[PDB]
Amino acid sequence: GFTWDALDLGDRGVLKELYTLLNENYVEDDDNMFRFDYSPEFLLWALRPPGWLPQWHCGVRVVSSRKLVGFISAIPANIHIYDTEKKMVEINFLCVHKKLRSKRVAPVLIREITRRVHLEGIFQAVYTAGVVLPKPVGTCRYWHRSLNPRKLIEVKFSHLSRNMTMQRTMKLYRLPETPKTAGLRPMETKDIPVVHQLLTRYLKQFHLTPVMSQEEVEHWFYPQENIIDTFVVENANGEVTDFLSFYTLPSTIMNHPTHKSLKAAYSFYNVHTQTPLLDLMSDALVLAKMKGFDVFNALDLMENKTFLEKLKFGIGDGNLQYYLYNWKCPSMGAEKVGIVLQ
Repeated sequence: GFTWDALDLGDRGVLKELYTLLNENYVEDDDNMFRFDYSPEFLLWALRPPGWLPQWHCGVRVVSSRKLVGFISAIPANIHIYDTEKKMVEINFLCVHKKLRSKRVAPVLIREITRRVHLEGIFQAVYTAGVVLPKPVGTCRYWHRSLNPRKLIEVKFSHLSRNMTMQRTMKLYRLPETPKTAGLRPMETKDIPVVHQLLTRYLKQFHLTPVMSQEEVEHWFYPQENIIDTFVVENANGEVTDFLSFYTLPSTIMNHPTHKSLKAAYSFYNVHTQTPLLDLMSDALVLAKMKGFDVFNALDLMENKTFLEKLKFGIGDGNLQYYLYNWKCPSMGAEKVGIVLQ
């Protein structure tokens, strides 16, 4: 029969077949043809934060042996909803093999990690999903800004309006070869606590935010070449600053001429002191582009809805929604959502 359990993370041989799963499984595509291709390392950046536990990377193999067919993460967090900071967890990566003809899988594959967590007291859960669910807390929507238009037009991810030449479109979505912000410089190792304290007071204005430690803001922020970026803005002789961050997350491709995948550039967080971030967000586009990216995808967060539309952002394939498992409380607009849980 089946009432299985497992584990997965760290080891090369394992981890690989693991992303193999999500590679051609964890989909959220539509008419077109493409799902989130997951990087070997990236996973570790997300699946291994400070305080993670082995029994939360559940696995599932076919009655046989050499057959992984299911997964689900659950990285430890410390949400902030009501007038309180409830230590909760962020559940993610819930997949099920493709050809699997069993609907009595996830319904157990789900309640399993629920028990596994309810053992450390973390009875509260946090996550988002490319689907609908009864009691939602939020409902954001993705945007863009082609850093390689002729490509999207070439494939089928994006297209030119009515009579828009495959040339003017470019001119429009053009970009300078050098930032228009003086001080923009990659975050050093010693810039960690400066990104912790600077982000804890800032983020400290949203109804739902991920409180982090000097080590956490040290994990989802310190630069890594093919995972996540973060350029701080040091001042003159001092240190005072603001900064931007965008975790790479390329999506697999499909039927195309001879084009490569799709180097994605989703946005993580962005904290400008007082100075308007309408440029802190633009530079990002100049970075993601100068770094060889095809698009900068930014969701909602208060101050996002601002610079968004007043900048080359529009198309919205769909919309991501936020939820809370065992907590009851009122809802808010995108302007209040802080947690950028992938």
